[PDB]
Amino acid sequence: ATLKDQLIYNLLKEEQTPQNKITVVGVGAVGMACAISILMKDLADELALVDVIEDKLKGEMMDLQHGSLFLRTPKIVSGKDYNVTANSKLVIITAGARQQEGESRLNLVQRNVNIFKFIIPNVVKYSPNCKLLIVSNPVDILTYVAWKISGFPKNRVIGSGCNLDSARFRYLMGERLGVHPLSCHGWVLGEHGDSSVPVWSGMNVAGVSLKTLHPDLGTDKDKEQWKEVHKQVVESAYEVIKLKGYTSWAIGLSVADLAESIMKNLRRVHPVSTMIKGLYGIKDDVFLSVPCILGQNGISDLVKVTLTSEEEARLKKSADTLWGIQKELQF
Amino acid sequence: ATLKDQLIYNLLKQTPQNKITVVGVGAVGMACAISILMKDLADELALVDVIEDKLKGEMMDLQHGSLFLRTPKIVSGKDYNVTANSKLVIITAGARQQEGESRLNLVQRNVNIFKFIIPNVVKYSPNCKLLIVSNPVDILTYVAWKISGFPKNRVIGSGCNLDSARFRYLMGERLGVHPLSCHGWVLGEHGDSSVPVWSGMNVAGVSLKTLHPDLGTDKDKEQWKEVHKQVVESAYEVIKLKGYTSWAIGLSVADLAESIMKNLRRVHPVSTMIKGLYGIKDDVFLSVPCILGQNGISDLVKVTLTSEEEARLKKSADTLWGIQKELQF
Amino acid sequence: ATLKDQLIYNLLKEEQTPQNKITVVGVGAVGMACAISILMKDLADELALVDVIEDKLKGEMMDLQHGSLFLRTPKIVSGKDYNVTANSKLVIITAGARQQEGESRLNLVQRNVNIFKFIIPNVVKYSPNCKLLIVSNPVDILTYVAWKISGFPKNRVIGSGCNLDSARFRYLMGERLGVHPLSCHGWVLGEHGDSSVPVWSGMNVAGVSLKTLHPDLGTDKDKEQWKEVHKQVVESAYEVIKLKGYTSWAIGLSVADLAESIMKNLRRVHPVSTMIKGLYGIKDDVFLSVPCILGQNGISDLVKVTLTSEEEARLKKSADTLWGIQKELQF
Amino acid sequence: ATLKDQLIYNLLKEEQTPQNKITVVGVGAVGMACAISILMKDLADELALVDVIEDKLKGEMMDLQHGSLFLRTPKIVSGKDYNVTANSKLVIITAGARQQEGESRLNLVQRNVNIFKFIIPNVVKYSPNCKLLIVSNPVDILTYVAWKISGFPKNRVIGSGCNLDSARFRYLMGERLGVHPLSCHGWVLGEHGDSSVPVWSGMNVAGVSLKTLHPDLGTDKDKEQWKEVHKQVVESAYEVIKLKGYTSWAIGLSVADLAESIMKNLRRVHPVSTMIKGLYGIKDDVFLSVPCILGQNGISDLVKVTLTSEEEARLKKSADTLWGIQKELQF
Ligand SMILES: NS(=O)(=O)c1ccc(Cc2c(-c3ccc(F)c(F)c3)nn(-c3nc(C(=O)O)cs3)c2O)cc1
Ligand SMILES: NS(=O)(=O)c1ccc(Cc2c(-c3ccc(F)c(F)c3)nn(-c3nc(C(=O)O)cs3)c2O)cc1
Ligand SMILES: NS(=O)(=O)c1ccc(Cc2c(-c3ccc(F)c(F)c3)nn(-c3nc(C(=O)O)cs3)c2O)cc1
Ligand SMILES: NS(=O)(=O)c1ccc(Cc2c(-c3ccc(F)c(F)c3)nn(-c3nc(C(=O)O)cs3)c2O)cc1
Ligand SMILES: NS(=O)(=O)c1ccc(Cc2c(-c3ccc(F)c(F)c3)nn(-c3nc(C(=O)O)cs3)c2O)cc1
Ligand SMILES: NS(=O)(=O)c1ccc(Cc2c(-c3ccc(F)c(F)c3)nn(-c3nc(C(=O)O)cs3)c2O)cc1
Repeated sequence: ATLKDQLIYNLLKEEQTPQNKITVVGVGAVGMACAISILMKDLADELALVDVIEDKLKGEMMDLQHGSLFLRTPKIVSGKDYNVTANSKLVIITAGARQQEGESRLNLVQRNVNIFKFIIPNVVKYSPNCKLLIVSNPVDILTYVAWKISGFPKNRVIGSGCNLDSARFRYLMGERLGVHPLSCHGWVLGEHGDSSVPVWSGMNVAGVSLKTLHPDLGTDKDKEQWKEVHKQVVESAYEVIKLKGYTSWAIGLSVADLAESIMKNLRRVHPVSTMIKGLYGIKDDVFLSVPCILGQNGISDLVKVTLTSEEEARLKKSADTLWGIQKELQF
Repeated sequence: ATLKDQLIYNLLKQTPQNKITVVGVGAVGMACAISILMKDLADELALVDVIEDKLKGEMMDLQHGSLFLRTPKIVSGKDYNVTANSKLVIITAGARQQEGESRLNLVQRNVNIFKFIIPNVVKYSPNCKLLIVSNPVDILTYVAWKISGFPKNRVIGSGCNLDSARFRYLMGERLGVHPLSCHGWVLGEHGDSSVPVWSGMNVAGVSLKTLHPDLGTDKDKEQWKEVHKQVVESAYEVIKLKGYTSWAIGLSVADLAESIMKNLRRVHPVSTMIKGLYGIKDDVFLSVPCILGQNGISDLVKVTLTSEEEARLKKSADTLWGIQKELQF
Repeated sequence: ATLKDQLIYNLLKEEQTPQNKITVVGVGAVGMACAISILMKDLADELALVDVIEDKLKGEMMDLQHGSLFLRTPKIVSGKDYNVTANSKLVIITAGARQQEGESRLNLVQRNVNIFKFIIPNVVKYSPNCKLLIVSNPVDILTYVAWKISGFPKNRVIGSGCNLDSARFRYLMGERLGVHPLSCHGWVLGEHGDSSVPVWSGMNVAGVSLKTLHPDLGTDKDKEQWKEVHKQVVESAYEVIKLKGYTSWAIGLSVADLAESIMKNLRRVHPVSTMIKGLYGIKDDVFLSVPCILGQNGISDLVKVTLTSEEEARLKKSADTLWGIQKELQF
Repeated sequence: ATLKDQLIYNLLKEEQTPQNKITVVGVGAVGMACAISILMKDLADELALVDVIEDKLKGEMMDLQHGSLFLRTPKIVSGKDYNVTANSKLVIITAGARQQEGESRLNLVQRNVNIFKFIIPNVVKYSPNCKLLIVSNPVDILTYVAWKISGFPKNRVIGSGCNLDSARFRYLMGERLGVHPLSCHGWVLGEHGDSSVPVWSGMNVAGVSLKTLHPDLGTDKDKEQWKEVHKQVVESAYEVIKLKGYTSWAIGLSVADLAESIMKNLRRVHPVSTMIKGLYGIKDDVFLSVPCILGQNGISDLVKVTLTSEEEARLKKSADTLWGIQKELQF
């Protein structure tokens, strides 16, 4: 008789798979911010971490494990071998190079496409029925790449896209109006990057159109220069990188927001990277952000946002830029 | 008429009500910050450090996640006026021991840092609770207590709250039980010299020491003493592997902040002025189980200790005082 | 040498005042649904319950106390004496009269005046600086009654108003569209219940106005009968009363959401009943729902919603009717 | 060309089973307290309610649905037909008759057998892999009844047992000591109600045995009368029933805590009713509360608490009494 069997009588001898497992690939600052945010939101019964830097991977895993008393995720594992990711409902990809001070996310394409050619087939091997949530940059291009490599249906390949750009826009609109961002509504669509599109025509508080109240909203003639709010959204990651070297907390919270809608099947609307072929006359297989209904099958529906002619032209410009990159990739 | 004034009619033009300050925006301070934010413990969070670009960037990165949070004001600055009217001020700033440096010299460097920080915290929040997280935490909790002039109930060290959480994690892994249902206390000094109180280790009120009398001894064939060895060594291991520890101490500290801010009167093993107990006759802070709430430490539990356990706490007190009596304030 | 003193060393005895205390007046089904919802949202460090039926009051308190292990509100108190309510940040009133067969609305409101002439001065005595949240019906008139008796400034007297009517609207819109109500936006304003006003222009998903897409929205010429959504907002409450005898759960959750914005100083926008003289075309001291910014000082600001001629006229007709009753009340 | 189709482009027809579904059977006060507590803890992605009182059932469902905006459980359904319960992970049974004037315990139990013969086969048909959590009283005997009728293995038939008795004990110990109940530890085992057994040896704060500190603990000689804490557990419930008519909130919260451990696979330890044959000299098919490890598959393990001879004899006497009733039941 050991202490454990003196103390505990066992009824059930058998291993069951987890019901709500999430994997995070990449344990850099973005991956770990996604991991802690998901842990504190009680979204998973198992969290797996994967990376190729084996000591940092084990250290991050242990540091999370040591906080288990304070969490409700009873199993946290890690390994360089993708077998640790088996049976995941949601696999969040954050691995890859990140942009340095002043560098475009679009400058990361060659490196991160090559990294994805290794990661995605291994994720798909061990969790053939997962949803993929791509966070690595440039996220629109890499969501297309993950879709092409995985062979998944496009509903199950979701880019974090402009969920964060829209959150930043709502934060800045809240600061100008003195209203919590939850009650400030406004969308930034298109590329998660320099060509994103602020949809002035949809901005509102309590269903009151700000453009109807202020017809010059967003234009160069605007005495209040609201276009500067979108400029600040575009420049946000650059400013934060210049100041602290990288960004992590806001994208971790944005990714956890997306994970909550997926894992809890909420059917909330988020601007995420998806194929927009068939909207706005676009015929190319281009991925960028539009508002999507998110739940347990990933993206089940696209919202058809009415755009002004100027907003639509900007969105088509974003799509042209991204498709010019995406069309040249070779698999 | 601005857009704002067309949209919004103003009824009227306050002091922070449930504010927390984190001093130091290294990995520990920011893990404390994110854990406090995702537990909705504060209506205002202030960050302070002296590295101004890093500080502003950390503040901005948190602010950009505001849509996903329920803490409507996040502020920062090198000037301590940003900390005014904090209920709880969490100190994580400090130097790390460098190659070759004596323990006394590292502590003295952190005394010198605290001589800048603590008076400024006290100026702007004279009625706060101070929660010291910086290492070596038991000595730096004494340092903060001396400099602040606060009563001992309002100066708390994070102490062995995390050591105990690690113990309960490791015990749960051995037994196949969640750590919430695995009870055991690690007391005394944080880190190397901590004391596992084997008599208190239990599941469902069943004493493991009574079931297994070799528990905690070297002759134990099951080597349960290895659980405490790993409480000590797993910290070193994380530091070797990833460079530092952050997430578990953030969650531990948010645990403590919850009991204080919500006045819960939960018991935690935190570092408190222990002069009077266990034959200890010096001004030293060690971890014992403390009742935590809105006035800080209001009460503590008098754990019955074996002869050997008591002697370990007294030896620790002697060691800490040996360093403290040499410090230059 | 008591067990307690053997076990516990006391460091100090200092008189504690709660920092985040809430009182609920009335422990009928509505009051208790508000209480359980506030407890399970961790909004208060002390909950006080008050009512005039002493046995029921004590029983409810005891039943909640027995669940303390599962909560993070360490003190729950109750009594018929208002001294238990001292130093509340927020006092929620759910008590008041039941209308009798044959009794005029004026006479019913006068009985509530007489009941509130007891309740409200006792609340004010013990928590002079609280916000008052009136949930008792008829809520818009009773919010006026509480404001008059309390002598509080407008910002600190709030009626729950159309907060639940709007939540019902968003639920019903989400059911039609297959979208979570969080992502379905729409506002019901004016009087709570029968005479409320659905603001069709503000009904939207992702900033897309349903009225713009579908100009017959809200009219009798609408083949999809979207007007029926607001008919159901009005009628679904009668239906719940017919089926189970009363409503409780949804108003409890509604009220807890208002309490969250107030207690956490969020400055979220809610349609609650506020003193609307000088705004929205009205000239009398009446309370109606409009979107209000809620936080630690109660209503600090409100949103000026652009209304159609018909909507404006309905709010004005409501104001005339409320003032017609209020001017005959005896305080 | 419907408004929904103008607004929303559908990608995905298919609809999956809910993945984290809970059913509550019985929509009396206990069942609805369980329902609201499970909803406010975000434990389920679908909640089903079943009862045979069809109007009350529909009313309760609608009242919860109207609070959807404030919840993260996107589907709430109800019906008399058990097809609404399909694919539940957890089925909570609160239905049953109360003991009437002049009624023997045997005949009350038999009336509840007759009720469970309708319920349990229908629950099993539609969720053959669920855990059954029996809350109906007398709970230890009705857990046996559910087990016999369902044919389920003992790990998937759980009685709420002494979980709330123990929570009450910890509340009362916290009141005496001035410590939150979370930091007061102590176990009430055996039969729920009058015959339950306070295990004095395990009562502790911070691992400090109160029995070792205060050897008279739990004896008649105790000057502090700690025995009366257990008497109060046995009677505070009768007291709540006397004062408000029934108990509900504390049950609802304690059942939601059980459900959290099961749905999140936490492997926390709870004192619940489980098949105890083979322990403490018991040789009959009887259910009593012992500390059990709860998770995805129900009860996976039991803690073998060390009992005094007196304590063990009390459990054996309970077992003899329960079997004396059970052996006379007609299935
Ligand atoms: N031979 S091996 O198996 O050791 C191996 C295979 C693949 C890679 C590619 C690779 C990965 C990577 C691969 C898989 C993961 F699961 C993962 F999390 C990350 N990150 N990364 C870089 N990261 C940065 C940064 O600044 O973070 C700059 S380059 C990179 O170049 C490397 C080694
Ligand atoms: N003249 S000044 O205003 O620029 C100024 C005043 C005080 C100090 C002291 C000081 C602080 C410090 C001071 C206040 C804070 F709020 C705070 F968070 C941290 N950190 N630190 C060091 N930290 C490390 C590490 O390894 O992290 C190594 S030295 C240090 O030497 C410096 C400058
Ligand atoms: N009783 S005492 O106050 O004198 C005292 C406490 C702790 C230690 C050792 C010690 C130190 C440390 C490092 C360099 C020094 F110069 C120094 F004085 C102390 N950091 N640290 C950490 N613990 C963690 C964790 O995650 O648990 C991360 S770092 C730890 O356990 C010694 C003495
Ligand atoms: N603008 S006003 O203040 O004049 C006004 C407010 C409300 C009503 C009708 C009314 C009443 C009511 C009850 C007792 C009375 F004596 C009384 F006059 C009215 N209860 N109630 C409810 N609403 C719900 C729900 O769940 O929404 C459950 S009951 C409702 O909609 C009329 C006028
Ligand atoms: N023909 S029918 O469909 O209308 C129908 C079928 C089965 C039953 C059995 C049944 C139920 C019952 C059945 C299923 C549930 F889901 C449920 F929640 C409760 N309660 N109950 C009684 N309850 C009491 C009390 O004193 O409460 C006294 S008899 C009883 O006799 C009835 C009707
Ligand atoms: N071991 S056993 O299964 O035979 C058994 C269980 C329970 C009782 C006493 C008992 C009964 C009860 C007893 C006999 C009946 F015929 C019956 F219908 C109900 N209800 N109840 C309640 N407890 C609460 C609370 O909130 O704790 C509210 S009611 C309670 O404590 C005796 C034996």
